[PDB]
Amino acid sequence: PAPHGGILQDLIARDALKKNELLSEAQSSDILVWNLTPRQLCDIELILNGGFSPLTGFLNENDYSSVVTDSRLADGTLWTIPITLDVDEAFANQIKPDTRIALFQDDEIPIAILTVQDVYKPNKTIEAERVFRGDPEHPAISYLFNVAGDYYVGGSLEAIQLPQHYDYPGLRKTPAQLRLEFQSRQWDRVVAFQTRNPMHRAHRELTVRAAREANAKVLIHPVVGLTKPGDIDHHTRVRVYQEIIKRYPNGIAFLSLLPLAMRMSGDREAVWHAIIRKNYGASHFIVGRDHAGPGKNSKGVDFYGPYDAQELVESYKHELDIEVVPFRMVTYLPDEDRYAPIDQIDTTKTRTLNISGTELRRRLRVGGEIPEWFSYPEVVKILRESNPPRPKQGFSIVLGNSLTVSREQLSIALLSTFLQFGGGRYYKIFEHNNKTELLSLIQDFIGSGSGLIIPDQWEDDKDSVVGKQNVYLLDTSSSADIQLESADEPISHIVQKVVLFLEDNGFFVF
Amino acid sequence: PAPHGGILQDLIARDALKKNELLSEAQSSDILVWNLTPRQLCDIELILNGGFSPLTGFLNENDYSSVVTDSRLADGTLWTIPITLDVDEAFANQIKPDTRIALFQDDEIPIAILTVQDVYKPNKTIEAERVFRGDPEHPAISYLFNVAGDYYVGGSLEAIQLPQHYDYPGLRKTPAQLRLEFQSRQWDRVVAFQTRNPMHRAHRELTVRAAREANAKVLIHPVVGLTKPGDIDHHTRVRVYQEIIKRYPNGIAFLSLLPLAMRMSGDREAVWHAIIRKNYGASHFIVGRDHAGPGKNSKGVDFYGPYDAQELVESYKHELDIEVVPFRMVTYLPDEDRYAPIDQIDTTKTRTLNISGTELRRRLRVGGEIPEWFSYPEVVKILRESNPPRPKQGFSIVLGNSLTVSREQLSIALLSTFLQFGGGRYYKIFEHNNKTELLSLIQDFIGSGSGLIIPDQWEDDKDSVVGKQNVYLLDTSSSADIQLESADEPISHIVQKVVLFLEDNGFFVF
Ligand SMILES: [Ca+2]
Ligand SMILES: [Ca+2]
Ligand SMILES: [Ca+2]
Ligand SMILES: [Ca+2]
Ligand SMILES: [Ca+2]
Ligand SMILES: [Ca+2]
Ligand SMILES: [Mg+2]
Ligand SMILES: [Mg+2]
Ligand code: NA
Ligand code: NA
Ligand code: NA
Ligand code: NA
Repeated sequence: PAPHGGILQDLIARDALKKNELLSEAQSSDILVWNLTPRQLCDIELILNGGFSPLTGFLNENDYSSVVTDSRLADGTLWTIPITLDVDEAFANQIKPDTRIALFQDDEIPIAILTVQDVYKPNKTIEAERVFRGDPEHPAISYLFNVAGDYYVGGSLEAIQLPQHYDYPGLRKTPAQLRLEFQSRQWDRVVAFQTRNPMHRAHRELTVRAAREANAKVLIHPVVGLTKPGDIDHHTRVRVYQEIIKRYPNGIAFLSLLPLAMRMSGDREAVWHAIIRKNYGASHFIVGRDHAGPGKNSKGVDFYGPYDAQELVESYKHELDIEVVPFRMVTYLPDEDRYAPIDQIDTTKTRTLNISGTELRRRLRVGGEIPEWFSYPEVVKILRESNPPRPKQGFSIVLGNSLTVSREQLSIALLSTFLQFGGGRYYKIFEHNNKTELLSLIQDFIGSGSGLIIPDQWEDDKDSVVGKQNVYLLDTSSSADIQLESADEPISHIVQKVVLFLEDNGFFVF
Repeated sequence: PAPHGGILQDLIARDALKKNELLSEAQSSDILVWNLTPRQLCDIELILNGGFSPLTGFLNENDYSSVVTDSRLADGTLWTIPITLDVDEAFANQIKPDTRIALFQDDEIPIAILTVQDVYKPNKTIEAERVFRGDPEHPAISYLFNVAGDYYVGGSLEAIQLPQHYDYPGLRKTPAQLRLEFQSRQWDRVVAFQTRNPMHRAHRELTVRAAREANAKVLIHPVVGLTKPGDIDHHTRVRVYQEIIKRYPNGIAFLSLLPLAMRMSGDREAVWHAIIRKNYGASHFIVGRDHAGPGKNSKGVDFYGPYDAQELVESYKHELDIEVVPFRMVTYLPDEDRYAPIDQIDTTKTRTLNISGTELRRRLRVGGEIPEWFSYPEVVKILRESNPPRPKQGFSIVLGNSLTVSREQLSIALLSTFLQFGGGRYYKIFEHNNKTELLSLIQDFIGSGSGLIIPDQWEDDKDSVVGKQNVYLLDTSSSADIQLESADEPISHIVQKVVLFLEDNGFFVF
């Protein structure tokens, strides 16, 4: 269909003949420079390549206010997520309307020149409530208060280049490029599938069925910009998508990566997704159950209703100009060796099988079997490599402050003891001396599968520097992961406590 | 580099705004229509998409003569293979200069309108000698005399559409499209690999080494138009290329199919290939040993010298504008578990392993093991599926004219006997009654793995309708494949002769 607003705002194309000129200006000594943050880089790529058509810059207060309260740009164009350039006061103060500033990536690569229209301090309390529903635990609200700048700079953009990416050069198609890929294949009906997770057998099945019903080709369009905290890394996911696209009938599907920064904003995000896929050339779009939903908060309540997304999108159906295809999740029928829509089974007493996210996680943690009816083996293999089981995981044992036994001797005893076991894990007594440059390497060694023996705790104000995954405290305190009977417990008894704790937790298998 | 002659003659693009107009003219009742032959469709696709730049039509006698004797178009542009529209006298007679004719595909799809410049009867004796070296057994000479029309029609072309292909819509990139694929990846150095065969480990290794040495990305550019008689079908080959492109380091290679009709014209063809790859956007090209060579003739003499191609291309190096990369075929070193250039091994007593085409064919025929050091198992699997071993091959037993025993009873006895054996082969007593519509199905049943029992021979002037592969004559004549001791040999003795012949040839395994 036609881009949202009618014209694809591909600014790279629009400004092609101004590239040298804009680059020189961006590099002039007198121009103010703002280094884009990771989320701003995702957003600016989508504005610059027309993925956010009709947007041609970051929203000034006029459009922003209208999006916050009315889900529309000031001119009435449907638009549910505010895209703004958030900066701190020190920068906002040296800015005024008409000022032209250079926007860089990594303080080295000029990306665009922004012509300032306005500078404002938005009420982040109202934004959180009106756009993200108010729950302080909502990923977007957490970001909005703890990470985002307090000042928004509205303005028009002129393109120099899209944010630099060295991985997957072939798969990161812009809207113009994707439309040409579809055109060269004579594809005029394409149904897009959104995802920020690995794809299992059920997803392959549901997308092929969607294609069959809409008489459309398939576009697997995963998000590789920012997704939900804790999600599988995009490199692992892309490997999974590259593997699964090979399981579709030849010529039915195309894989392209979307550098979007999701807000995990449920229904409003679903509408935003529909618009973006339309800009990218899709004729149809699948809106999932709890689409773009961040789950439940700490008290167990849903941030969004499971069908809020499908209902909001349905309310705007007459002006979206992209067909939404009903979501028919499928499940496996052992006795029939096939998959069927969950809305069509049971009631007649029919056996079904499924593996939840929690169960999948468990199996990967213990190195357990994962059935081919659930996920293609080549996909499972990829997931195991990126998320190895306990016998292959790294860890750290921290000698707590309470210890009065020799820390040097206890560290040496632990190292010598661990070196007896087979397995191939690399071990090291690691002294950080409370230095950030050393503390930040702890998770790097753990991520490499190594076992670190840390002779002393770091100061509390350094905690934030060390991730807590697989880090265990050996101490007398009740908070200790491995509790000592006493501060001067004999070294040989301490060693045994540690070895048995590690075995009980799967790090050692005998 | 720049297209040959300086401008990409993409006629589809040039004539975009004349499509409706040309289509209507092509469909007018008064215009003369020529239905393109399979080779002409390969050639016209390359002219129309700019693959044959600077050509914009089929060569008139002026350019043709110059190509035949001087390897150049009349204006001096290097061009070694004549591309002409060959027709029969009946058609050539109703043609004259300035006449506009419609060129169709399958007598139904309008492809282009040709404005006639001239009509001529070339001396096919001189063409065969000057362009293809004169050997009546040269694939091109055989085609030139037995298939090609005796009259050539020179003229300029206006495009309606490229020849229709329903398979591999995604991989058949035109020169303009391929250049855009390279541009979107920022690839400015690309080395192209020509092939009309399956690719084994050695080819993957040689292309990656070429890429390393030329600091270029890899373009696997196989021919899928017309190749050498007897070659593996392009569907099987494309499956092999799709499988092997996955064995290159991520982001190093691109697969695109070339709808070229090779002439198997060695050195001249190698030069033509260099020009075509340049038109398609490649910066480098690999010229093989006996590149595009059809092998040896019946007397065992080479149609071309093994280095004639590399030498002819080297002679034109200063005007080709595409770098030719030296061909370094590799071989496997068992004791070192690696591949090395054959020009760098031995002399120092080094063990090497290789599997020739004859040996590979043998192994596929008997169902023998094919080592992973030679070819990736997934590739081997594809080749076995397309070329199944004897126990899975079809066949026909023809009851010869000499037989005086009951043909009905002997056919029934053979069928009942064959049905005892396991295996899954389907059997049928097949009466053709000398009808072409039935005779032409014999190889279709054999190709499906079936065993046919044919009660009588067809007339000699129908032989050409039935392929000879796996068709066996049971008769008293010395020419019989299964020789009868006498015309009235007892049915049970005949049955045993046939069963044992089939077992000896691998069709039955007990
Ligand atoms: Ca703040
Ligand atoms: Ca719920
Ligand atoms: Ca004590
Ligand atoms: Ca003739
Ligand atoms: Ca030779
Ligand atoms: Ca007799
Ligand atoms: Mg980018
Ligand atoms: Mg075609
Ligand atoms: Na820097
Ligand atoms: Na709700
Ligand atoms: Na017809
Ligand atoms: Na020679």
